[PDB]
Amino acid sequence: AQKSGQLFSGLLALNVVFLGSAFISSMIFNHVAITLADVWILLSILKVLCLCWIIYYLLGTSRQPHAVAPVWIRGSLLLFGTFSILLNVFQIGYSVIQINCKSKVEIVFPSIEILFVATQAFFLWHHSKDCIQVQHNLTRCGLMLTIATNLLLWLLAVTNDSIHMEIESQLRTTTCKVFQKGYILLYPFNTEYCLICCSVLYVMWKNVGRFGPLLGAAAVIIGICVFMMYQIQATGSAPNYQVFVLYYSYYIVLLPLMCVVAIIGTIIHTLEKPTRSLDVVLLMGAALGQIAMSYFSIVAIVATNPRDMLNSLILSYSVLLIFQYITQNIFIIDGLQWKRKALKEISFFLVLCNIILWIMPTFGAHPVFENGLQKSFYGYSTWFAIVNFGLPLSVFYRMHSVGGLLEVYVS
Amino acid sequence: AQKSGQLFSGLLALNVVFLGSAFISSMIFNHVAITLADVWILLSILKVLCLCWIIYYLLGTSRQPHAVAPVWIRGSLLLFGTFSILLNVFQIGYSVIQINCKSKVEIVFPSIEILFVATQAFFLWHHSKDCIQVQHNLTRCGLMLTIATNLLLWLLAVTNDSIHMEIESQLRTTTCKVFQKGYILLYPFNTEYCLICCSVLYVMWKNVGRFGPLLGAAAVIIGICVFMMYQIQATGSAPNYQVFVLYYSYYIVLLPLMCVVAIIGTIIHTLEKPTRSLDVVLLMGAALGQIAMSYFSIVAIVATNPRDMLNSLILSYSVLLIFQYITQNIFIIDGLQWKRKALKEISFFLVLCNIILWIMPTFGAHPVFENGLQKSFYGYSTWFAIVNFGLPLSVFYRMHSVGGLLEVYVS
Ligand SMILES: CC(C)CCC[C@@H](C)[C@H]1CC[C@H]2[C@@H]3CC=C4C[C@@H](OC(=O)CCC(=O)O)CC[C@]4(C)[C@H]3CC[C@]12C
Ligand SMILES: CC(C)CCC[C@@H](C)[C@H]1CC[C@H]2[C@@H]3CC=C4C[C@@H](OC(=O)CCC(=O)O)CC[C@]4(C)[C@H]3CC[C@]12C
Repeated sequence: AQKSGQLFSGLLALNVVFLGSAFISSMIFNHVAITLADVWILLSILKVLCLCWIIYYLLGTSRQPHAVAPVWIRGSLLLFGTFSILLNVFQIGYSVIQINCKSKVEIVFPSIEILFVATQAFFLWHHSKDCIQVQHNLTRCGLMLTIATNLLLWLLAVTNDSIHMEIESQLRTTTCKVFQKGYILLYPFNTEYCLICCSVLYVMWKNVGRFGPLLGAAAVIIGICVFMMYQIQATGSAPNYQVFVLYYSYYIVLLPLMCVVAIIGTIIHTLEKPTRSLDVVLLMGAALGQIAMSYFSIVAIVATNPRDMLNSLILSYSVLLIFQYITQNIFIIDGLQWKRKALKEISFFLVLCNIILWIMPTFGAHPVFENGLQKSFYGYSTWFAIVNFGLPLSVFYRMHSVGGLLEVYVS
Repeated sequence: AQKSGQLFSGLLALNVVFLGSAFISSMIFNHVAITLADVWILLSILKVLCLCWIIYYLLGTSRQPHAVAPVWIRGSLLLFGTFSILLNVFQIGYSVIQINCKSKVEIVFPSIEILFVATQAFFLWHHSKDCIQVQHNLTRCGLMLTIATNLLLWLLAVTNDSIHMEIESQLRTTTCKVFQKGYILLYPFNTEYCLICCSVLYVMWKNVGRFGPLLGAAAVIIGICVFMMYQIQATGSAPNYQVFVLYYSYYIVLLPLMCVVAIIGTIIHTLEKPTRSLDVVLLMGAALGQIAMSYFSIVAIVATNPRDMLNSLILSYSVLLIFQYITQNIFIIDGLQWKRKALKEISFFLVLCNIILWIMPTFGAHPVFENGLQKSFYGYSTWFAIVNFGLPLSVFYRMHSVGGLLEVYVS
């Protein structure tokens, strides 16, 4: 009874997803026929339909009798929502001030985007864990339309190389440099906001809808120092050669300690004798993006010449990142089902390390993008698609693993 | 206890899959660095490792005490195995006879391919439903290595445009034309053999490892006539203009009858009051390839000019194919949980229609490939990847739906 309408809402969602994916892919492949303005028209129609549905929800569905995690997904949702609203404000200011020889087309589509980020954030803040009871089949089609729009927006954010190559054409002055800097710096925030919204809307139509801290704090402070140094050097010019080595050597100092600590915690777990499935599949599927991008990096270094200074640091960094993802995944999946104090230090050290490793890969001009090594191997558009597919998924993995390791810490 | 080693075998499989996918994708993108011979070396090492494991299985694992669907997967497995052995024989004869100015490199890699298709078919014929009990963790790593090799072989078969554009370069004489004709005609057989093997190896490490017929026969005979007419015209020259219209008009006659019959069967189902989950996800995931390819076709026609003779037949054919997939899926998913005789006629008519619609899209020069409409819209390599991703999945859907509708027929 429920699963049948669930299937029908899924058919609506898959038809909208595959139609929009055909439009976006025709924008990638056959660029002369399908224009980005047509994709914006389709996504604007779809966004306005989601606006009418969530407005009808907030005004006339949430008032009849319905049925009678919660701290970090909501906070990251408001954070990434605020920064994506700011990103679209930066895009509007980039549209209106420098290039004044335009029509009124490229201002309306980010304005509906601003409105859509705003009221979806307000709607997902309050109405997340509330099992809808009055209008089942309308709510499932509405939520699946919203998920389809978020997936099409994420796909456009992944494969949209248009402004990112347009900005770097002029780079080959008073406020337009501020606007370009802010747009490039804030571009992963919308791409990860789409994934956060997809996760919480999926939850609310699937289930809903029927000593150690001292070293950890030292790691967080040194990570903040190298991150602010790389970001100050990065948004001032084409940054440097040595700051790459500094960032990657911070990675090669931190990540083997996390591998060794995760392996030790796994041995301690061997020395002692629905929600869990969604947590497992979220951890694995979020790990796959960074594992895939780093395997592309491994092949891209060993096919070219290794044994340069930082070029050996990217290789070792990628291999240690794979190994850290794997051992940390084994540690978390084993952890969800003199010893206890040691394991508490392990878990809180990994929590603080995951927080500083969460804040770092979401700020635009990342050093896995800003080398001429994977670029001019796969190419700009291909490596842009790989990086924007992988790095928001690594941010999602860091968030979800912060939650899992905080559950381990109070276990 | 079991799920942990299951996870570890999955880590081995995902590492091999992502490493080989990085090699194949570097062959697509950075063609100057990674050569197809290196992909053949990697797949040959991987194939030989699977050969040693399955030979050790057949000779020294299947003899200790183990634990104490079956008619069409096995038959299609032997059929596609025989035709892929024949395809690799055709590839060897294409390698050795026409282009004699070669080294001994391109003969060994199809020879290990022939041996690998042969003994995997022999191994999957007898040892499919036998729960292995003696060497658990070795068998899981072996089966996951074999699944990783089959997925990498399927990915190379999907994205391997190399010979298919090489053959059509000379087309711009005694036996090399026979060899090229047979290779192009038999190329989907290996690509669908890989998916059949992936499905049965996935089963044997997942669960194992711990009146109406008269019109249906008329449809089958007329489908055989239009298929043999298109194949005789197709492998004689660049075929015709009118045979496309004949094939697509057979589709536009047959598929609305299947939509109407599936909708009627759904209404009759509304008028009466593990394995199932794998069947559902196999039906949906096999449907997604044809639904995606036809949505690409819909966008490719409506972005260019419709309202030509057969160009309106491809559009209506694609929309009716989407609608037939959707209504037949609704019919099968409802069917798995004066009236009974009518529903029996519905099910057997759809069985015979699915058999003739199973034999048709697996024979090479397909009319969804052989128009200059989606080609020169997406391009040869892109549309080749789309067609070889979609059409073996449609063959898999037709097979799996023949099995499901035969279960419905005796229900
Ligand atoms: C990343 C983008 C570019 C592609 C992702 C596509 C998905 C967004 C679509 C395509 C297939 C769709 C699924 C197709 C089938 C179903 C099964 C359906 O489940 C049932 O069949 C319940 C009925 C029953 O169990 O009998 C639930 C919706 C769902 C997952 C759909 C949800 C949305 C999916 C995953
Ligand atoms: C088509 C190609 C290019 C990409 C396909 C990638 C897959 C071949 C890989 C990537 C993710 C891998 C999966 C990652 C995680 C797991 C979960 C694991 O299941 C468990 O976690 C059991 C333990 C538990 O339940 O607690 C089983 C292996 C599996 C499916 C792996 C099997 C192989 C997968 C699907």
